[PDB]
Amino acid sequence: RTYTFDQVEKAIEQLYPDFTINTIQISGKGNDCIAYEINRDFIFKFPKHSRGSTNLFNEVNILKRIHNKLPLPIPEVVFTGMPSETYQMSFAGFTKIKGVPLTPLLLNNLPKQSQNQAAKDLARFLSELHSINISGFKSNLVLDFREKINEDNKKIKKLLSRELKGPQMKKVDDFYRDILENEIYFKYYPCLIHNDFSSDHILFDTEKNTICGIIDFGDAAISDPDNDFISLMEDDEEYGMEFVSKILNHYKHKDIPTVLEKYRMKEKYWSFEKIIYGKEYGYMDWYEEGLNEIRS
Ligand SMILES: CN[C@@H]1[C@@H](O)[C@@H](O[C@@H]2[C@@H](O)[C@H](O[C@H]3O[C@H]([C@@H](C)O)[C@@H](O)[C@H](O)[C@H]3N)[C@@H](N)C[C@H]2N)OC[C@]1(C)O
Repeated sequence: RTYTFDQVEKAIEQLYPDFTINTIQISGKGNDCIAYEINRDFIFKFPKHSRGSTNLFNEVNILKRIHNKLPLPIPEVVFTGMPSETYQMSFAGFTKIKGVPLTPLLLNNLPKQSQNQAAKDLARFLSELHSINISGFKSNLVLDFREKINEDNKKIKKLLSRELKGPQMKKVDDFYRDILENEIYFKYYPCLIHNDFSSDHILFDTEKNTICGIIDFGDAAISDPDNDFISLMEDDEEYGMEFVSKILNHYKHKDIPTVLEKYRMKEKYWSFEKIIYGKEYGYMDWYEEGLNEIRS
């Protein structure tokens, strides 16, 4: 699915006739949504497909709830679409947040003082977010990790039966068995997490040299809080392990060794996710890649 500018303008003007669009342009494009910037004050997201539509819904449902409870700015919901055909939510419109993504490059050009400060600021955020009371959220927001794995294991065998020989397939089973036999990946206290906590979603003020917002809650869910630290650890694309080590100290984490153990798993696991996401997105280059990494 893709949208023209006209199409988009119709969608909004329709449910919101007493709201005129002056400037519209594309702020960016994701795997689930295209993001349009309207009047320079708003980000409107349009889903590119049914699953994206569902994430959008959650992002909306979630931001409403945690609106005005966190240390840093997050987006505010202002405009909502309608369910329709296969899409649960047509589109949505959030307030724009001034800022630049705090890319790892940027991060290391800041003086050590502003670096140590951002560490402390993120820790505070993650800390608050993970404290929010989960008793009100409906069950479907609880991501059960053990189910996800089992579900994945099955999708894989379908998709790989006609790609792999007995002795190759037995290595995947071995791998999944080892994950599922390990209690550490599952025995956590669930809480609300961002679940895509990367640099691309951390906004930064070039004047003040301080973090000035957080932004994509499309994947947010009730899950293992360690996931919000792991997403920052990959060395090439995200911040260091060394930087994330500081966040953890201000967050006063009790089991850092466990978190690293989870990272190593997720990193290996990502191979399999490329295959799954690759087939349904479908990026065939994701699918070819994962198939080669697996063979190890
Ligand atoms: C719902 N969509 C999400 C989507 O947001 C995205 O998340 C990325 C994630 O892929 C990246 O992380 C992943 O992808 C990168 C790859 C793109 O270079 C790999 O280097 C890395 O090992 C892997 N963990 C991470 N660096 C940023 C997140 N925002 O990819 C995963 C996803 C589940 O499809």
